[PDB]
Amino acid sequence: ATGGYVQQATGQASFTMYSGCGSPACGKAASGFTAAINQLAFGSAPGLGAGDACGRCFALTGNHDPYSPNYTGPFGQTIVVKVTDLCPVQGNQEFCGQTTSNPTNQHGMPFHFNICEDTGGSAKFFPSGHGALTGTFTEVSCSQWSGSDGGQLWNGACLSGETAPNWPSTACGNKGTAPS
Ligand SMILES: OC[C@H]1O[C@@H](O[C@H]2[C@H](O)[C@@H](O)[C@H](O[C@H]3[C@H](O)[C@@H](O)[C@H](O[C@H]4[C@H](O)[C@@H](O)[C@H](O[C@H]5[C@H](O)[C@@H](O)[C@@H](O)O[C@@H]5CO)O[C@@H]4CO)O[C@@H]3CO)O[C@@H]2CO)[C@H](O)[C@@H](O)[C@@H]1O
Ligand SMILES: OC[C@H]1O[C@@H](O[C@H]2[C@H](O)[C@@H](O)[C@H](O[C@H]3[C@H](O)[C@@H](O)[C@H](O[C@H]4[C@H](O)[C@@H](O)[C@H](O[C@H]5[C@H](O)[C@@H](O)[C@H](O)O[C@@H]5CO)O[C@@H]4CO)O[C@@H]3CO)O[C@@H]2CO)[C@H](O)[C@@H](O)[C@@H]1O
Ligand SMILES: CC(CCO)CCO
Ligand SMILES: CC(CCO)CCO
Ligand SMILES: CC(CCO)CCO
Ligand SMILES: CC(CCO)CCO
Ligand SMILES: CC(CCO)CCO
Repeated sequence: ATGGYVQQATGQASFTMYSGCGSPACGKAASGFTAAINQLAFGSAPGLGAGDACGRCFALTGNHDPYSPNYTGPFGQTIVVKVTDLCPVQGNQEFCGQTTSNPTNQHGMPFHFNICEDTGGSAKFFPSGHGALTGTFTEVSCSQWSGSDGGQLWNGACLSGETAPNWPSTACGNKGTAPS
């Protein structure tokens, strides 16, 4: 893929929650559930704007708590998020530190979704007392996602993944070079 980013429609991921996604890396926020995806999958770097993950919708399913591996539920609900943001390698190595040298994070996962609290996704996805999970993701039509996109924050903002074909088909396009 352009830039050496690692971008696939379905796979295994870890999951955490974060807040403050009103000025996200794609340059448009959204009112439905949203997430940041790890940098290696996002397709950009801090400051460079939108990458090719932008606007794509994914069904996320948490099925394991790696910090308490004998917990077997209840988990949260499967949710559909729209990717609006970038979870950078910097400062977030445990979960978002996938790079060309180390394509899996500390939980052995090649992808990570950081689900934004601001529009409620994390409240549905994480059971009380279990704020970090592993499980699966699958790219789905954004017709399965509920919400509306926000206005552009800056020129070149992009959420065109919302109607593009599944990865590895492209949409917004990658910027720069994959983290190494
Ligand atoms: O006018 C000059 C030129 O501007 C071009 O637009 C600029 C724009 O001015 C600038 O504001 C914009 O900045 C983006 C930046 O590109 C993007 O990487 C950044 O993404 C952040 C995001 O806001 C955070 O939510 C996210 O938080 C993470 C935490 O940092 C992390 O610790 C962890 O908790 O995980 C969080 C995410 O889960 O970090 C992201 C990555 O840093 O957002 C900025 C604000 O939107 O950049 C654009 C593009 O360069 C314009 O295109 C051009 O035409 C014009 O001439
Ligand atoms: O960088 C990405 C993103 O991170 C967000 O912050 C994350 C952070 O990165 C994670 O490390 C953190 O993970 C914590 C879990 O949310 C939390 O549920 C888990 O709690 C454990 C607890 O530590 C553990 O000791 C406890 O064990 C109990 C057993 O389960 C019981 O059976 C037994 O009886 O008793 C023991 C002792 O109590 O289990 C629980 C559940 O597993 O701890 C993790 C480590 O602290 O999650 C954060 C939120 O997602 C950050 O918000 C974002 O800004 C950032 O972008
Ligand atoms: C203002 C939020 C969306 C409201 O629907 C953006 C994330 O903070
Ligand atoms: C200089 C940045 C914007 C600061 O608001 C973008 C490039 O990192
Ligand atoms: C405000 C929460 C639910 C609204 O019904 C999340 C949406 O931001
Ligand atoms: C990137 C925005 C930050 C808002 O807090 C400014 C440009 O719209
Ligand atoms: C950028 C487009 C993908 C082209 O196949 C999306 C059109 O909305």
